[PDB]
Amino acid sequence: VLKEQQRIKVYIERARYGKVKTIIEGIDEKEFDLEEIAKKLKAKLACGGTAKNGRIELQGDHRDRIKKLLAELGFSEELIEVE
Ligand SMILES: O=N[O-]
Repeated sequence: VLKEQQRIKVYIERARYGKVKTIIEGIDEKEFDLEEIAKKLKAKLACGGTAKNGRIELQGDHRDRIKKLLAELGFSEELIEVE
């Protein structure tokens, strides 16, 4: 059984003009290149976004697809909490 918390958190923050953004927090920024992971997810979703301050930010609400997309990048789906 899993011996850690649901350490990759995915949640929504407000953007302007009635839009929203998806935040992915908890990917180890020391070990992995969050800029690169952001670029990959941006390309898969054709959306804007950035990596900053230890988090990835994506334009729009991508909670519907984020577990599949992070699993395409090898992340364990049990570590991912979509909030
Ligand atoms: O972020 N302004 O909704």
